[PDB]
Amino acid sequence: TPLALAASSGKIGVLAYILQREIHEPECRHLSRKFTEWAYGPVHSSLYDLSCIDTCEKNSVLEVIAYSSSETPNRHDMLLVEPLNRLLQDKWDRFVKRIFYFNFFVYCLYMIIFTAAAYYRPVEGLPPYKLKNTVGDYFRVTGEILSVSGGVYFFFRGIQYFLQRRPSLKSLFVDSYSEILFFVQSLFMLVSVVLYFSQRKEYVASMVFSLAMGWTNMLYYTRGFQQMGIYAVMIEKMILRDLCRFMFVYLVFLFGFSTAVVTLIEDGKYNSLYSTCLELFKFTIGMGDLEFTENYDFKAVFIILLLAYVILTYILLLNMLIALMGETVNKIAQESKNIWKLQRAITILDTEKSFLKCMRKAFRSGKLLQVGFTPDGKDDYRWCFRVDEVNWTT
Amino acid sequence: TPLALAASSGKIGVLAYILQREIHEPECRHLSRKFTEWAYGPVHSSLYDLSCIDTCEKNSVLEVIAYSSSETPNRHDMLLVEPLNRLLQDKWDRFVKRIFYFNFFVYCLYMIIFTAAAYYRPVEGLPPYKLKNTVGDYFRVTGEILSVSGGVYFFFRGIQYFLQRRPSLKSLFVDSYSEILFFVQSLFMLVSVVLYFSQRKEYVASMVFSLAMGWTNMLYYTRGFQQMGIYAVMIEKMILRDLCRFMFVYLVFLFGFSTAVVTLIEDGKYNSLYSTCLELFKFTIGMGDLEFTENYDFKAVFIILLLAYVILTYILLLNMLIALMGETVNKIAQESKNIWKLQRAITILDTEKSFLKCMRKAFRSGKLLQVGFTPDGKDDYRWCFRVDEVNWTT
Amino acid sequence: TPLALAASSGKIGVLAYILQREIHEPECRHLSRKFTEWAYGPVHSSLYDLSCIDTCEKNSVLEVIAYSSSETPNRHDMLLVEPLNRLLQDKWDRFVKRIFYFNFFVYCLYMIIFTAAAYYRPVEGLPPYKLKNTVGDYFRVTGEILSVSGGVYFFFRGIQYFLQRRPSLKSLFVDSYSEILFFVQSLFMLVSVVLYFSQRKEYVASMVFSLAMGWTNMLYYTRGFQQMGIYAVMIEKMILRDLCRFMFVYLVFLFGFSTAVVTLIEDGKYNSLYSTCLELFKFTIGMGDLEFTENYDFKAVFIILLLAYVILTYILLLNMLIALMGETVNKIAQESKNIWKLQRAITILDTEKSFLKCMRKAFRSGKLLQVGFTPDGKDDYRWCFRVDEVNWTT
Amino acid sequence: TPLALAASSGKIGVLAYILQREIHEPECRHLSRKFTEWAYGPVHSSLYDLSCIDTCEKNSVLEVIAYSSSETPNRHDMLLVEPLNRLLQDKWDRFVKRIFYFNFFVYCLYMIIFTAAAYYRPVEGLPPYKLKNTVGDYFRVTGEILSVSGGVYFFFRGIQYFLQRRPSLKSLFVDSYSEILFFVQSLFMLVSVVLYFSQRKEYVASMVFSLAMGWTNMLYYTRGFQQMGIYAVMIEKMILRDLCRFMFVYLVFLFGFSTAVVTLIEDGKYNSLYSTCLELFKFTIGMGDLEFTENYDFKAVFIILLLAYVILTYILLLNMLIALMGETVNKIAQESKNIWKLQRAITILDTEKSFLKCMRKAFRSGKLLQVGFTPDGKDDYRWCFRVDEVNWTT
Ligand SMILES: Oc1cc2c(cc1O)CN(C(=S)NCCc1ccc(Cl)cc1)CCC2
Ligand SMILES: Oc1cc2c(cc1O)CN(C(=S)NCCc1ccc(Cl)cc1)CCC2
Ligand SMILES: Oc1cc2c(cc1O)CN(C(=S)NCCc1ccc(Cl)cc1)CCC2
Ligand SMILES: Oc1cc2c(cc1O)CN(C(=S)NCCc1ccc(Cl)cc1)CCC2
Repeated sequence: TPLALAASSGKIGVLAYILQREIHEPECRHLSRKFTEWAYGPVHSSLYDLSCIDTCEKNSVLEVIAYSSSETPNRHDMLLVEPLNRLLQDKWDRFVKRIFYFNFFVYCLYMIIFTAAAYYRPVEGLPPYKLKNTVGDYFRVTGEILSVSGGVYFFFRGIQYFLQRRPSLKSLFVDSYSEILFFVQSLFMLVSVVLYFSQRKEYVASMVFSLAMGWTNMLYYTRGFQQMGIYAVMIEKMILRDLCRFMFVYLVFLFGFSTAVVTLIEDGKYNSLYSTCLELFKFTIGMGDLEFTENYDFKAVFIILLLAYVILTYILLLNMLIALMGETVNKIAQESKNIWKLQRAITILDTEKSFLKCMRKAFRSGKLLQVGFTPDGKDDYRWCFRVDEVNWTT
Repeated sequence: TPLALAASSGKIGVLAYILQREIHEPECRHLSRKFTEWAYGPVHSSLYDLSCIDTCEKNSVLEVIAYSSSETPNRHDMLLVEPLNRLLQDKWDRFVKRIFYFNFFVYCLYMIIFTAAAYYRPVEGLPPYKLKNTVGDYFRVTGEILSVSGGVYFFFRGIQYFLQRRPSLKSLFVDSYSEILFFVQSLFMLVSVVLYFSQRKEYVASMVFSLAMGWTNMLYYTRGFQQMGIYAVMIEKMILRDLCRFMFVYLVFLFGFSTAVVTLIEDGKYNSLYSTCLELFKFTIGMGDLEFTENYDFKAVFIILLLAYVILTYILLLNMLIALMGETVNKIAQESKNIWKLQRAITILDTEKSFLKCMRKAFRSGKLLQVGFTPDGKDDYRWCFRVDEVNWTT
Repeated sequence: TPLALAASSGKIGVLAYILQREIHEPECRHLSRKFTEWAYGPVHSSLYDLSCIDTCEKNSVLEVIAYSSSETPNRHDMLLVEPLNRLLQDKWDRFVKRIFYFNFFVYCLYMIIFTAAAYYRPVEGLPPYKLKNTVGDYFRVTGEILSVSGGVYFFFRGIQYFLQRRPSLKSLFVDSYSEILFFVQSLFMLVSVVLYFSQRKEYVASMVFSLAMGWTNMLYYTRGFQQMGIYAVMIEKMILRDLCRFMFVYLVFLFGFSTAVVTLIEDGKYNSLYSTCLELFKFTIGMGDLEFTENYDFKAVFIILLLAYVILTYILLLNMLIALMGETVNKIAQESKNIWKLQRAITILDTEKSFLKCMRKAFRSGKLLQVGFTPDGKDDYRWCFRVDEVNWTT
Repeated sequence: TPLALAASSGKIGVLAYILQREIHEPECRHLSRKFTEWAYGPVHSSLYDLSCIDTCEKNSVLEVIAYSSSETPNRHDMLLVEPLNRLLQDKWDRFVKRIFYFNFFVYCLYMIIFTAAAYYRPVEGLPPYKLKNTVGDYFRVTGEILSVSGGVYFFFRGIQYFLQRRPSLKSLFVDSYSEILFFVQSLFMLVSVVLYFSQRKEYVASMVFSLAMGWTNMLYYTRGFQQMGIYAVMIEKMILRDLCRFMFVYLVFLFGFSTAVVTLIEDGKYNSLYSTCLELFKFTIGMGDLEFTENYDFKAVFIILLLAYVILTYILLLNMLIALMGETVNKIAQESKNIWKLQRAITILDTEKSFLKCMRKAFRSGKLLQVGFTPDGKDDYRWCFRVDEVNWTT
């Protein structure tokens, strides 16, 4: 539809025109959208014809705005249009805020079990392990199999995500970040299961990365808290901007001076590349040692290089990072609030695709009528209107 | 009154209309408020009818503006209105600046005694302790009983605060912060008295938290110094904003990677959760050790996790904190000055509720007359006016 | 020409007038520049007479704008003029982006060879060294002679740069920075060759500085990536501004308090100037020790000086640096983007001076005609036009 | 004069009116100030009657503007007025820039001698010391007596400064900061001489503070370099603002938690107040140890206090400092440039009070005439004009 094409392109005012058109005329009130049926004292209650929600149409409007390729003009502004911008706010505060707190209650109990199942792993060699008859490790084995079940669940739900939309590996990390991470978490969980029954001890590597990834995915549920949520968006957008560009520059100076200080070292402990690449990394933390070796010639060469390193990377790049974060904070400061708004909207749509077997609340704010007039006949039983309200504005 | 209701709602211009109305008309100069009785050369001296100060009315205006729920429109701007905004400035520089410096002189001597009484506590077991006949520890015992007396005084004064206003546990930490802290300080002081006579050595835990809390409550008296005071407001508003949101994100990455590095550790010293949760906390300070253990398998897994931790939390979150403080400084930069202004106003009102037995200075800047005309008769002895002054403005 | 003189002075609107003049008139369309030959529906295709590119004229326009002394009015804005500003964009995306990625592929393989040739240097004394008959060190000797060849190549190319332009030692470090560094890198490489055959072991000092300089010159190729490139310009402009001014102030406080703490030290390890000038430098990193010696008198004097040092330089200058970077970031934030644009332009011009033996692509976007009218006769075969395009603008 | 009273009050436009008045009229060109005697093509050369420089009048204008109490309206803007603002620029670039570089060349050689005289002090007890007949320590004794001579010179020049102006102990540290420091440096130098002949070894305390103070006074000569000079003004204004207010807040939390952690410590090394007040100070540097003692009860109490300390002062105050510096940088960013301008002006005036015995250059840019007309008679030999020049402005 040209409605959906105005959305799927991102033409912003056109969509404001369509969703709010007004006509008090015979054979044309059936052409109008915004039905100001209660124009009482200053609150202007209005009703909206609502072919936009996904329960109405197939390939409907909100799924179009939410699932876009993020190369559109302003996808983060088309949710601000007055019929939609309270329809989600209704659906959240009425319906999905209950079930969203539920999953975050489940997922917090998923990680605590997966924590304690890993914290009390057995130390003896050769996996897998015969469960002892003591009543303690039955909790371990139940804790083990519960935690694998989450790795199963996030595996299919990661797939049946991607088996729908197919973001084609360029929109994948671009917009659908932190949906990859739940898949990658589950992916490490299954490789840990594979090696646990293929008897090799290296499963616990895969268990560990599945666990550190898992706790950091508890930042996902900071959406649904607009204080925390907009904050966590900035943490995403600083990683995808100030780590691909910062850590290239830092690794040049690191791996540059780390190489120049190897070849100066004649022999001894730090004569490998790796063991001195830590020792120059410790300067960045704040544990750098200036006299961390002596087995070389030309001490003046050695301490010019450390001082050329520490000046360039500790007091100059790491302070340049704090600047360029702060200069890029103010730009993101309003745009990230928009990205929060859209991420809640995806969670709202994702649950109606989930909670479809109980779809009595799938409609929003009216299904009866607001028209009562059509050129083809009666219109007092259709157009499934949404009751709204308004302010004074004198 | 509609005057008080304009204040208690926070309607800002309405209150500017009421406190400054002007009428030079028969039967209506008794209806006017602002009496420009000396409209001389450019300084325009004026007198104000003053039913606003608390000595005039019951449930009067300044107590309404000060004790609000902070969900009002602009409580921090209704003190800027010209009759009030110099009336407090008069009351401070005339009356309460003397007594405010007194209490801060007392409280500084309260803490020094409570310091030295704790610094010279006896080391021998089994509290309480028989006072030796040497003349030294009589100063200790007097120092002990003086310091408990402050714990008594701040206990009732914390209660008889709350027994008046009842901020109902939501406005409590919101606006009446740093009045809780004096109550919590005294609360730890009394539990320390309880355990000191119930013979258990754990009283000194309660003494210590009563002491660290006590010295940090010496920031309370930075109000009354507009240099220091506005500064200390920013320290409050960054804690109540950038610690509930920062320390959630930090504790995720901490307790995430702290768990992932436990289960990698096979056995030894750091195989507990707590002992490695310090070792990852030391990276935040600047004392983090990269090779702080060796008793594991898969060294590459271990040092990916530290490097994934240090990149994410030491060079990225802790620099993001400095950004988001600075982006939120400029917003607070003017608003905190308003919050300082209102906190002085509460201290001004709180002392007239205290120093009521000597209430000769409880009136402000005139009680005689400025009207001399009323429709009901004479008006040359009432309306308790406040003498003001003005500038040129050509 | 007055065209070139408008460029070489930096008069900005004059150059916009010349490169875009329009005339539809007999005996005067041969005087016009901008030939709007396809004024179709909203895209306005236009053709440009193009005496500006260096293949047309000797001492031509882009070489004038690029090779300026940087004391001009806005050299970083004269490349924004519509004929040029897409002509380079054409030449990059058509021609030189291929060869620029090639050299950065070569130079990355140059450094890896020069890395491994240094990483596996022999430890035995008395250079030079007889190559063993084992097949391993033939890779070393080939790696050695390949790496010297780069030192030869960057030596002449550094000279035949300077043998052209002669920036006269004031414009040298000012604008032609990071062209010096490739010369200085090669310069250390040759001194390393000299000492390697003059049998003294101090060649490896010169090898090392040639190597740390070499990896940091891999930041040169961040131009050609507008994300990374504008970022790396800021790293240049903060060094040439906030190191000549910061490190003077820091070295005053360093060498001040380092001297005042020597003379307090009576005898022992740290009684030299250098050994305590490190110990006060360690405070800047985060490894400063407050009790790092005891062999003095007047401990209170010693720890006042450290605390006077640490207050003044660790919590006050190093936080002042982060401020004054960030206050100077916003000023540079747009200007550095312009300096990136001009640095790409120099690389574009530098390759046509290089790739001249294959100059079939040396022309840009047309050589045939756009005029077809002249007062002296025919004009349908000259003026070597550049086909452009445009937008709608209603 | 009303001219001087317009300056000494700081009325800014009035002074612009007086110094630039124009009259082409009989009996009134002798009343005019700005004589536009060469109104040629676009450069408008002009001459100025110049009763403003101190060689003309007693209690003259520049000494009034420079020596103000800094409670004036805009003392940092009255030097921007067109006759003055190039007159100092003339006097600097013609006359005093030569002698200013001289003193900074002397003072740099003063400190190097005073450095080496202290660096090679004798270690043997009981001052003073018999000079050995070896030729080495004659350089020491000459170095000693040269360095005392600077302590003599800065003593009187510090006094005969103050014996003129008498800033009355409130304007002293306010505006005449870094003139105190040269007096305090010399003051420590003389006390070091006193104790060196009163045979007590504690002179070297006074020598040391005289030396660390001395090198940091080499920041004084950063005026005269407008790059470095404006930078060094910011270092002054951040100390006098963000140390009286920061270090109060920090010392509360320091001395608060340092006391609360003493009384928890039962006995041992750190059971003194001072020895643990360092250990909590080390957290601010980056060398804080969390397990720095064990001799207590209630470990959980001990590490809550460190973590309550480190959260509050290391990641929260020290990041709040970087914010509030940067928010106060932008405000100072233009005002400090004005304070630089005025500090050069004081140095210009201070040398004519010094170099008065050679006062042939004490006049500025003309003494002959520009009037040639007066109501009382001839005016072709007075009013000591200053030749200026101008720009085009079409
Ligand atoms: O919306 C989201 C935000 C965030 C996350 C997830 C969201 O859905 C978590 N996150 C994480 S875990 N970054 C780190 C990845 C990582 C972890 C461990 C290893 Cl060993 C290697 C790499 C990054 C940003 C915060
Ligand atoms: O207006 C006020 C401002 C301030 C305060 C009081 C005011 O009235 C003091 N303050 C403190 S003490 N924060 C820390 C609380 C704390 C202390 C110790 C422990 Cl072991 C646990 C928690 C926070 C902010 C500064
Ligand atoms: O455009 C460019 C940017 C950059 C560079 C080159 C460019 O062409 C590299 N660079 C370097 S290497 N700075 C350090 C110099 C240095 C290195 C080692 C020693 Cl021992 C002494 C001095 C500085 C800035 C980054
Ligand atoms: O215009 C000027 C600027 C500056 C200065 C002098 C100027 O004339 C030097 N300065 C110094 S030395 N601050 C520190 C004082 C100090 C030193 C040592 C001890 Cl042990 C105790 C106190 C502060 C600011 C920089």
